[PDB]
Amino acid sequence: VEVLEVKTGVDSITEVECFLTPEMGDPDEHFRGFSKSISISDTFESDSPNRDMLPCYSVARIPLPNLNNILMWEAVTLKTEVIGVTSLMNVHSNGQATHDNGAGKPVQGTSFHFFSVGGEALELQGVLFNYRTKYPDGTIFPKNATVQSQVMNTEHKAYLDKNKAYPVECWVPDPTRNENTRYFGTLTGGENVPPVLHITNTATTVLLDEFGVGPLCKGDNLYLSAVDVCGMFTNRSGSQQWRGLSRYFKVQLRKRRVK
Amino acid sequence: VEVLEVKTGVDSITEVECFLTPEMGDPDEHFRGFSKSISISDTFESDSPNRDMLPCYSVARIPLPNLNILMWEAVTLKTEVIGVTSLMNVHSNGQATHDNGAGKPVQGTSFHFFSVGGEALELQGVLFNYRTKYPDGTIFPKNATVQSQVMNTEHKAYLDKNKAYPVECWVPDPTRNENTRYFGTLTGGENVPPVLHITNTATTVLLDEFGVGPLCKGDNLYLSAVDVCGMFTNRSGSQQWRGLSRYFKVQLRKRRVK
Amino acid sequence: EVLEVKTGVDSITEVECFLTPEMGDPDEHFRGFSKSISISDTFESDSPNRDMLPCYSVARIPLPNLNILMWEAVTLKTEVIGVTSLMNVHSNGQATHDNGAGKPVQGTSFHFFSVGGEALELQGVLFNYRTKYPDGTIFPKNATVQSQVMNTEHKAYLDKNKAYPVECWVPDPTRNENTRYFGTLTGGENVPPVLHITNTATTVLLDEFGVGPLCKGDNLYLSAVDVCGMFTNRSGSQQWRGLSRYFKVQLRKRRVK
Amino acid sequence: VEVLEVKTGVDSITEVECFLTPEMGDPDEHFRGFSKSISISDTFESDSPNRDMLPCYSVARIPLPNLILMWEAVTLKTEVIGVTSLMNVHSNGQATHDNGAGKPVQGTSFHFFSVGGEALELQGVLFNYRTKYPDGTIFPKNATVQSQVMNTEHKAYLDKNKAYPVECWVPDPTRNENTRYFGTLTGGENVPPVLHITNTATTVLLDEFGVGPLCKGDNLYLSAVDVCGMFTNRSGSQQWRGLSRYFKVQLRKRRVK
Amino acid sequence: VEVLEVKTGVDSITEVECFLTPEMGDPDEHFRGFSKSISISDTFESDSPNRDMLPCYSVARIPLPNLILMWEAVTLKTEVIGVTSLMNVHSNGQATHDNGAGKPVQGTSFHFFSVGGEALELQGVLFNYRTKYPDGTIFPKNATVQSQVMNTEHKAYLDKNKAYPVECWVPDPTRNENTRYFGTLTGGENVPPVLHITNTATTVLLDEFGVGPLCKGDNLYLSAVDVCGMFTNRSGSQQWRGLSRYFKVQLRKRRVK
Repeated sequence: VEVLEVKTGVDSITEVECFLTPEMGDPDEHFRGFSKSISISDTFESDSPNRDMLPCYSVARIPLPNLNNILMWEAVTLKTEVIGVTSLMNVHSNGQATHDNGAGKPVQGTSFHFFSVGGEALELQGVLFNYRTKYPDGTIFPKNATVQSQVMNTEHKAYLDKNKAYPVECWVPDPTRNENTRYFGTLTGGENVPPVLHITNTATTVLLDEFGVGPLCKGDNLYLSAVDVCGMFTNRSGSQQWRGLSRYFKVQLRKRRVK
Repeated sequence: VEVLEVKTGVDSITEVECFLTPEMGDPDEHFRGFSKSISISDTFESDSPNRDMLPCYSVARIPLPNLNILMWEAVTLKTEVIGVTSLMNVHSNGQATHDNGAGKPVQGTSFHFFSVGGEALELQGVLFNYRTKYPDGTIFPKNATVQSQVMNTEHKAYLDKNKAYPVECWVPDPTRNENTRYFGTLTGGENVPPVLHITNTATTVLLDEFGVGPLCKGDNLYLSAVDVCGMFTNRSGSQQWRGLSRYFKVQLRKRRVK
Repeated sequence: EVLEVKTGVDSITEVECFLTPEMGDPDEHFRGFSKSISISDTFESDSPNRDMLPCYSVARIPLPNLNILMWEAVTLKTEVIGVTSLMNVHSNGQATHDNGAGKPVQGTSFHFFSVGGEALELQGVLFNYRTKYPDGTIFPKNATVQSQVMNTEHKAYLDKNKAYPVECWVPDPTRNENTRYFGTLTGGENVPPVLHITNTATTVLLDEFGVGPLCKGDNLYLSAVDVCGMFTNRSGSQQWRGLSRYFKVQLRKRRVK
Repeated sequence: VEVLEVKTGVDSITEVECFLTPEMGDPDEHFRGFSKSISISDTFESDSPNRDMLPCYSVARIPLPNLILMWEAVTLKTEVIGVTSLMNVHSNGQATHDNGAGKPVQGTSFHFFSVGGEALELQGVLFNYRTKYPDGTIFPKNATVQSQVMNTEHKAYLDKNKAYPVECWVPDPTRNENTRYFGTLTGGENVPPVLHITNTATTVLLDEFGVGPLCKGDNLYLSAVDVCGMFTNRSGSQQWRGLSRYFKVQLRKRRVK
Repeated sequence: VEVLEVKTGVDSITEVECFLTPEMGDPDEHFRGFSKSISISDTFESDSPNRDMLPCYSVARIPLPNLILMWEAVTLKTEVIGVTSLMNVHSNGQATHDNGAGKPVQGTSFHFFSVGGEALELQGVLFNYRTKYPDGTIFPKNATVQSQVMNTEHKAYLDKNKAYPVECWVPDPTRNENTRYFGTLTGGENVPPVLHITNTATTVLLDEFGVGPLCKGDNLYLSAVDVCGMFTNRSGSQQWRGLSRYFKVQLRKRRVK
């Protein structure tokens, strides 16, 4: 694809606005946004997490107005934020008291906040904490794992092309690919790390590369992907569940001619 | 409305200055700025917080000079938390940090938030637990379902009343608020330290990317805030939210519109 | 009405000084420290002694007499003096663990400074409106429950040393048009002091119109608080510890009408 | 060398893209990316770490297209690969508390990378000069008590994998004119990993004269360490855990005399 | 001095490169880089630290090429040497918990460096004015309770090694016109070392008038402190641990009258 001029005129711009809901495991009918309580295997080789205990990447494929000269929608800017940050102030709902007579412990600990915008599915590379982990039916996970999968095994390539499927802990954006995607993520690990969640409607991320070209939407589809694992909630027994929140996306696109 | 030129001349600018007081729950006649002590439900299903245990959003609607088309446009903001040093009172019925030590200071989960707009802040509801029974006297997401724990688009509201909209149920709606600028930070965790900066030298510009600030419908400016600074721990170990007031200074100019 | 700056040889001057901390100074050996902190039994009975309450520091500095011209404060260099003294972990401290070094100064801090052409203006806010503030301090009078959040009756000028308790008063953001102030409260029992020193950092005091504080009566007002945290002695008792603050201010002559 | 002009044209640029795997010790066939559990010596004189307990620097020598012209390294994109793997808190980890999840990888980390036109030059510094380093490693020789602060005899080249222990060696600041290096040690038992990923960030490798590393013999040297912290198993024993690092380097042809 | 033009020509610039070793106390022949174990007095009045328990400021006077012209210091590159040595958590440390690795160096740190055309000027500030400083050290004399906040009698030059204890001296902000200094005290028993290394970072030493330190008698003065934290041994006892600092300074010839 040789990239040519941007179209102008009223017809030449469009906006996508939506929310991606978290997929933390959803153990039952009352626990949307939460994982199952975390259990710990007694050996590496017996690590067999249930599906409902594994957060997954979220993805939405958004159809854009049909275009076909070959024109493609080009993603130019992003506004994004985590929705519902203040819900983490509920420290009165079956939580483990911080001390005698104290309030409930807030959600805290290991977090992963991630978003991407691309003109095609996010491309993934698998990396495993423990190559002998047995991933459950209904998830899509690195196959033919070997001990090298604990550091780098280039066989583990995938596309984030399905919801509730790709577990967060197995997969990262592939930096050898993703030419047509812009991705951003932070892992903050550690049992006691505080969530620090900023909101504002005044911040924009520009999606143009160094040559002034943003993601180009193949087949007139925009791909949005997210993970917002905020930490763990600790119930009165001490059991811990991951808690996630939804992410808002607003993307501005323009028409671009290509050869 | 088409946005045309800014009016100039001495008559063409005005300033609003005020303080919004915090609404932390105010459990009795002596506890302004504090919530009731926090209690924990025995199960998720039985979460039923009392009103006086729930911090709410603060809002003030400020009448501007009558323009009876011109609209007042909010251009700049200075803001800070007022009374930050009060949190140095570590001698007032606090739980000692250790034997013979001073009282524990206010610390833990905080939410610091402010907005300036030409109409009421628009809110979206998100619930930690959709089975929480919110108390009479509050305005809370209705017809809550399990989807309310992540996103239920039925939960829309306007921040149009004080002591009413609990902080934990509501956030600014990012799908709306075109005529408001909002900023907030949640810092979660029971041992988080307050970090509170004050200065009269810092200004926030409210203009969007097109150079246009919030336009004040009906000559009213809307200021909203939350400043939950953390929790105070009493000698018994019981904990209450503590909030502080927020100062706002907004400069406005007259803008012609069609 | 602010007009042009005067230029020429004698059109500039500088002020340099240090402000010592006023942490309560419980006896002849404890300058820079408060008394050990005691905790009241109830809210209603909170009654801190004077020597347990850090206060704001202030110095009024006379400038070369211009007797209209006024001295205009343009730049500030400032820093906390004696930061390395906090490495004394061997002087009657509480050991951090068995056989360990003494606990360093840490926990709640307030670092504040201002430069103005008149006294810093203060607004009172009380943690607990029923606190009985001690004789010898200047504190919010006629306190009500509203004083816990905002009572606009509580206005004062920082016009006296060893007098205005830090915990009762803050700069009044509705006033202070002729002062530039800066402060950070870092709360929490275990926060680490982070104290930077350098002679290479300058703060410009000019407002958005290019005008700095104008010194009424040819006096410059400098104010400070540097409560660095608490020192924990062997017994567990805790005292606030403060340090002095250096100020260097450059001023120029400005004509006004 | 006198550095002259950059060549232009489609033929004048090339790219290198690769990953460097971590070398943490790899104690057996199941533990690639981990060290052996850490044991503590009973005295300074008995410090005798086994080879599989010692993380080492990673290095790749990347041959470039044969070319006086030299390849000049201009830009770098880099990131840690597999950051989300640290969310496995269900695999034989010590619980945070009764009934809790497993502890994540945390504690002391070192994240380091360099790009150069020749091997990274190293200076040896020892925590304890009486440490006996194991066979199969390359370590400072003829160590003396001065090796604990600076012994200029301890000079080496990062010229072999799985060989140079992280704890014994640092980039030599007195050399390395033809390399750009970047590192952060974050020490402490409980420090959290903070790992950022993005494909939108570039580091420029040019010095203040506009010249990047020049690749002698048409070789590019990439080096890394990414000790992320320690994993604690159910027994309490701790192992270093490392992750791979991605490098993408753009190079241009430069004439030199 | 009136400062006139900079000389040009290849002969007009010179470079100084060196390292300053830390002086942490060096309690015996195996503990270079460490202090003596830290002990704690029973009272403020009985604080009497051993010489070998007191870290001191490091200084080097560097003769420059003989030169009215003066060498002007223009830029500095600096970094702490040996940061990875703190990854030795296997040498007689105290285990973080049962079966765990040794605690890393952590706790109170002071990182400081200065470049000047004359000795660094010091001001004394004492945590406890009754501290008895040991023979062999140069300390604030005639101390009074005011010495705990500011006593202007305590002036000195950093003109000798292994002499000026860190805890009782700071740079004098009222002087040091011909020096640039930078430092950070990070206090608290659990603070994590955060130590960055790179050969790509330069500090410019020029003041607001474009004038760097001017080297009187063709001598450049470099000063440093890098107390990284404390090492905790098996018994729980703690020693300060320091590291060396690299300096590279570029200078140019400046004419003066």
